[PDB]
Amino acid sequence: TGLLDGKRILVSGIITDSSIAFHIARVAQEQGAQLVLTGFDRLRLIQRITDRLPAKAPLLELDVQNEEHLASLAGRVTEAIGAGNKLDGVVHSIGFMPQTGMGINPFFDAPYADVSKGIHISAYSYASMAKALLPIMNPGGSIVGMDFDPSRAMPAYNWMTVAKSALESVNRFVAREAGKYGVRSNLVAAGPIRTLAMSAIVGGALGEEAGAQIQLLEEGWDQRAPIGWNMKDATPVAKTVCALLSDWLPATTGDIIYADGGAHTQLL
Amino acid sequence: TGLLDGKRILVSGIITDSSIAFHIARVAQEQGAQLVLTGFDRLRLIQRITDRLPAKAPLLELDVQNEEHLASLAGRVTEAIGAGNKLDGVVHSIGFMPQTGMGINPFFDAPYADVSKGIHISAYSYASMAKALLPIMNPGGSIVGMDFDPSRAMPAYNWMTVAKSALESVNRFVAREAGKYGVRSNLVAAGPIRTLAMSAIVGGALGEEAGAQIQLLEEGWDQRAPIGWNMKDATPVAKTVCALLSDWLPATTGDIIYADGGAHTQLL
Amino acid sequence: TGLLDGKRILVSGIITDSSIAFHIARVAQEQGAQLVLTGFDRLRLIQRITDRLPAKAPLLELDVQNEEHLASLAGRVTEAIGAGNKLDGVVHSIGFMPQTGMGINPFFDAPYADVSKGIHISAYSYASMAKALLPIMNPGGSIVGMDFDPSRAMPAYNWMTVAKSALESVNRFVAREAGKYGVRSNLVAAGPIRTLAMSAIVGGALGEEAGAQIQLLEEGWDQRAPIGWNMKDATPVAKTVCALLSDWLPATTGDIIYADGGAHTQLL
Amino acid sequence: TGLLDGKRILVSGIITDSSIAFHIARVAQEQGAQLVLTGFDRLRLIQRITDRLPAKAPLLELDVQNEEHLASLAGRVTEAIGAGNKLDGVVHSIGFMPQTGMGINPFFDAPYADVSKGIHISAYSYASMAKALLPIMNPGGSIVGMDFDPSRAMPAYNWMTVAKSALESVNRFVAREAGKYGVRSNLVAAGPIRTLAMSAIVGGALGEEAGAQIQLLEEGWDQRAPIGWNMKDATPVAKTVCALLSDWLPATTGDIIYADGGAHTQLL
Ligand SMILES: NC(=O)c1ccc[n+]([C@@H]2O[C@H](COP(=O)([O-])OP(=O)(O)OC[C@H]3O[C@@H](n4cnc5c(N)ncnc54)[C@H](O)[C@@H]3O)[C@@H](O)[C@H]2O)c1
Ligand SMILES: NC(=O)c1ccc[n+]([C@@H]2O[C@H](COP(=O)([O-])OP(=O)(O)OC[C@H]3O[C@@H](n4cnc5c(N)ncnc54)[C@H](O)[C@@H]3O)[C@@H](O)[C@H]2O)c1
Ligand SMILES: NC(=O)c1ccc[n+]([C@@H]2O[C@H](COP(=O)([O-])OP(=O)(O)OC[C@H]3O[C@@H](n4cnc5c(N)ncnc54)[C@H](O)[C@@H]3O)[C@@H](O)[C@H]2O)c1
Ligand SMILES: NC(=O)c1ccc[n+]([C@@H]2O[C@H](COP(=O)([O-])OP(=O)(O)OC[C@H]3O[C@@H](n4cnc5c(N)ncnc54)[C@H](O)[C@@H]3O)[C@@H](O)[C@H]2O)c1
Ligand SMILES: Cc1ccn([C@@H](C)c2nnc(Nc3ccn(Cc4c(F)cccc4Cl)n3)s2)n1
Ligand SMILES: Cc1ccn([C@@H](C)c2nnc(Nc3ccn(Cc4c(F)cccc4Cl)n3)s2)n1
Ligand SMILES: Cc1ccn([C@@H](C)c2nnc(Nc3ccn(Cc4c(F)cccc4Cl)n3)s2)n1
Ligand SMILES: Cc1ccn([C@@H](C)c2nnc(Nc3ccn(Cc4c(F)cccc4Cl)n3)s2)n1
Repeated sequence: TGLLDGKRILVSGIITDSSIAFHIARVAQEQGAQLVLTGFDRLRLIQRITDRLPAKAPLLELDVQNEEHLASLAGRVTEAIGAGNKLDGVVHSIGFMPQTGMGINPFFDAPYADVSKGIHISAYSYASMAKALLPIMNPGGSIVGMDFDPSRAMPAYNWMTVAKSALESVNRFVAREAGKYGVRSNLVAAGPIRTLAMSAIVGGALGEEAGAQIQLLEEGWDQRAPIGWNMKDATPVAKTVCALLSDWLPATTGDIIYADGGAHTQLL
Repeated sequence: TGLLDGKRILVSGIITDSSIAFHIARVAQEQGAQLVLTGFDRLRLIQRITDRLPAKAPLLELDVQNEEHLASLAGRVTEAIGAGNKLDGVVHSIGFMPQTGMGINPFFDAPYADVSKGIHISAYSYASMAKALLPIMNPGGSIVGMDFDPSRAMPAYNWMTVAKSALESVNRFVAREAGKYGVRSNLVAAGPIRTLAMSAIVGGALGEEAGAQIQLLEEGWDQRAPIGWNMKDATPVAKTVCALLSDWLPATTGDIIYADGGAHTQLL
Repeated sequence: TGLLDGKRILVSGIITDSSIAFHIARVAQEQGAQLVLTGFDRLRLIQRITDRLPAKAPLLELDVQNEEHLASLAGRVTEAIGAGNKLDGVVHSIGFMPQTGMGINPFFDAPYADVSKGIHISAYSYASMAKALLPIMNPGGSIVGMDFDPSRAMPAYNWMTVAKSALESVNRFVAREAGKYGVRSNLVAAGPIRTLAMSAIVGGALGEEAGAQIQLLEEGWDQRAPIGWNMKDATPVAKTVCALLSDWLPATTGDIIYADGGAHTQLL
Repeated sequence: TGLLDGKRILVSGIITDSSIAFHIARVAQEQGAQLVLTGFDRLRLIQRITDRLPAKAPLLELDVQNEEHLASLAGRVTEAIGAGNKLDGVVHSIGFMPQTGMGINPFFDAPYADVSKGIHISAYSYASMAKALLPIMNPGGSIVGMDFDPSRAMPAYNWMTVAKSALESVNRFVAREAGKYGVRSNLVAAGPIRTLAMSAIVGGALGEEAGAQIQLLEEGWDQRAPIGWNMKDATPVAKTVCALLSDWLPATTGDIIYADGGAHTQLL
């Protein structure tokens, strides 16, 4: 068996072994999937990381902001998996926001050029990935994106939060197009995970106050979550992502699935 | 393997072979679960129905409004699966609303004695079942209830919609308690299903106007659903319930999963 | 002038001079309305209290759970305001929940008889009041109920939280009926107010610990609220209720207006 | 008295006498406000229109995408109202989206430069206007933006819908900053209004299919609205906007008020 047995799935956004995408790709492999990986800048460095995965997988360059990479991508992808074969799953684990639009810089001081870049990479990218890949997706297929609940404003995240609100709106439209191909589109809203950017600020990068704000945020999460929340374990969210890649949520699309320990359902 | 291989799961609310509980129980067994069933009032009939299931399973009587059935329940359940064994999953598929509070009788004309019965059975029962069964559930366990999205008012459902609002709220509180035992609690919001009662009313059992109302509702669902909606196929919801009973949504609780074809995400 | 100049408005749920309803009635009178008050059980005491209001007003008995009181109510109101006169506004500020379903008693230990009583008074009452009063309301009118945001579970409120979810759902159905008369129906979701029950529990009543859970809830409100929150000042909510009774939210119905200082929009 | 008596309020986004901003400004003046208007391109043309307003009001140029205009804005505003005077209200009624991101062009075919332009004007501008204006606003003041409900995907609106999700997110962050000055920030989510562009598309300017999409949308709104919805009457949304500019929603911020006839609360 295996939840994802003989499914060909693309996974983007692995940069380190702490990346959420990394564990997705691992659990997918643990579970009988056959992957195709995308990388962004330091591929040789990335390639170095993905070797640590339980199975080998093709690594492709994908700068989401490059139109040519996008146009060429399905071709480049089909070559890697064999003609007369298509993808069954796609995972979008891509995000970025300049420190001017996130962290300690005041909310009003973020220049739209920085914000437009963050939105380009964090929201629009979900459609442009979906536009590129849907022609080579099999009916019954699934696209999963990574969300962080933006329904209420929170202190540090600022413009990333605004970007996530847009991504949520975008997923809904993508589900409309994806429907034509019999493909589902959903976001997983994860609670906070100790990935390097998160790890950097809890470590004290950018000051002690910002790290205590974040720890206050992390503390509140595990508190509110009736089954707790472990910033250090990215596996429960990866299992959730795989569930949406599987055939076990066949009637769910344009939706958001909350992998946060139930934090978002409790006030305190 | 089976998604629920060697999982011990209780399933309530089977009254006919069209009942959602029936397809839940069926898909569960297909996927390696070992079930215990509860039924209300017409036991002889229910047992007769459960024989059509892929495996034999114990049938226990449970009128949720009967306190004795509730107190005895954990005892009676343990007897059925062997001492030193506990439940891994529990499914609440129970709903009821008097015609005075649902269908064609005007909203203002439902007597609270009737409404109180509908809420007792459709919302409160969810807590009283979890109170009875949590002491005999294993950590890692899951409780799933059945929801019908009450976030907006709809024409016929009336007080059942109100009952569902209450159930959603109850699910959130149950999750707090279930968390102590390492148990998740969630609802599946299904789109409309052609169960006997639905087939009855679309057929004209409640008048010409009410049967046209349902078809109008169903057509709209399937239109809005980017992946369509088939009132006659209860399987995608039973798979969804099974996904939550599995170990693949480990970080989700107090929450609602929409198995509605994505209807709720589209305006039109 | 006056925002509510020469509008005839009924106001319920006055029991002390700390009652939100009391400030509603006060600000209403300040704003040129002519009121009719309903009171429950301690009529003589209420009358003693309503004398402290800036204007005289008829006081009518209304135990929402008494069918006789409801049927007689429309008659009794017109009698009090003169035949050929109709109500322009109605205010529902009524709630009740037994301590078995609220406070320190565990969630699972509330007997449905107690919960059913709480729902009867806090949710259903909203409907049975609209049913009584709509026939004698003028087009352009407003029915306002009092809400406490139940979208997430919180520690002490328990079954009152569940009751508020139900009331919300009820408001949506009531708007459908009220629409036929050209009448709006809405809830104000207020933040916590140091009303007598709140005053009792912050006082070491029910333990130091339950009061500390509550103070954490109260503190957090003022923290999260971008304009802060003053538990001792009920005036901002009475103003909000008056805004909905006015002709200045004419296209808003079946909705919830949050007078919480914006707390519900911020995570922390 | 007038709801907005002797309040100094800035109003942007007037381009025609059908513009929502126009009725806002009209009802604001009717209600005792002293306005300051902003215009964007066709200033000479706008002045001709604003002459049709019940009172004269200074017209200032403001291209939201021009930083210089933003920086100069507070100065230019203070000149118009007298030094030592500040604003009590600000209205953001600004939106724009290229036909590539809205209407008949497929969702996947919108170029990010066009999308980025739309979000710039429709979402970011709400922040950049507030940054410019908060220093010269009196405590107790109010900022209102115009929303169109993006919580569910709809056929034509596409990237404008995405922009509004972002704008909602932004409103929440702006209220945190606005709070320091004792100022509220809120959006009014309006149902569809027959402004020239809407009338245009209904006429067939974007094809037969798109004009039928809109009427189908408008028809559904008035059905669902328990109090109906008149696409041709913008006064109820302008009345709503004025209510938020008043001192009658003092405990509401970072929030959204729905002036939609209650459509969003009904399923059908
Ligand atoms: N980190 C968290 O606490 C957490 C929580 C909620 C949601 N998320 C979301 O999950 C995703 C992954 O999170 P993470 O913490 O693992 O982040 P990460 O830092 O590990 O990965 C972010 C990824 O974005 C990719 N990326 C940036 N620009 C790109 C571009 N131009 N083209 C292609 N790829 C590009 C990088 O390759 C990187 O792998 C993000 O989108 C994030 O918004 C993360
Ligand atoms: N079909 C739909 O449109 C739909 C959609 C969403 C959710 N649901 C929900 O699914 C669940 C079952 O729906 P269904 O379509 O299978 O209906 P069904 O009639 O087949 O099952 C309803 C069950 O409730 C049980 N019940 C009634 N009173 C009881 C009592 N006092 N004690 C124990 N059980 C009692 C009945 O025995 C019956 O098995 C309900 O919770 C319903 O609210 C149905
Ligand atoms: N006080 C708060 O912190 C708060 C916050 C949010 C919402 N609310 C809601 O506002 C309303 C009033 O709040 P409050 O704090 O002023 O409470 P309160 O105790 O001062 O008033 C509640 C009222 O309900 C009335 N009541 C109880 N049972 C009744 C029945 N059988 N028939 C008629 N009236 C009955 C009482 O006479 C009393 O006037 C309640 O519905 C409550 O749920 C209160
Ligand atoms: N009309 C509707 O059906 C509808 C519904 C809900 C909300 N809204 C919102 O109401 C607001 C105005 O709507 P409308 O229907 O009056 O539109 P409109 O075309 O009449 O006004 C839009 C205004 O935005 C201004 N504008 C555009 N780009 C600008 C820029 N770069 N800098 C400065 N100003 C700029 C224009 O000058 C124009 O006056 C928009 O924000 C829209 O999102 C419209
Ligand atoms: C949400 C979500 C959670 C983690 N991420 C990844 C994919 C990112 N994308 N852009 C990023 N840039 C920035 C800018 C500033 N910081 C560090 C930072 C912060 F200031 C505030 C909160 C959290 C974090 Cl970590 N990071 S970090 N995204
Ligand atoms: C939700 C959900 C959807 C179907 N159900 C099952 C469990 C029910 N339980 N009580 C019910 N009472 C009533 C009262 C009247 N009717 C028939 C009826 C109706 F008038 C309107 C819509 C559907 C149905 Cl069938 N049914 S229907 N629950
Ligand atoms: C919401 C809302 C906010 C205040 N109320 C009024 C109308 C009420 N009606 N019945 C009530 N019962 C009970 C039962 C126990 N307590 C006191 C109590 C508590 F233990 C925990 C939290 C708050 C409060 Cl006060 N109160 S409190 N309702
Ligand atoms: C929401 C909301 C409602 C009307 N608007 C104004 C302020 C706008 N700003 N940019 C706009 N671009 C576009 C792009 C295409 N169309 C015409 C058009 C359409 F294809 C679909 C629906 C309505 C309209 Cl009119 N208009 S329309 N915004």
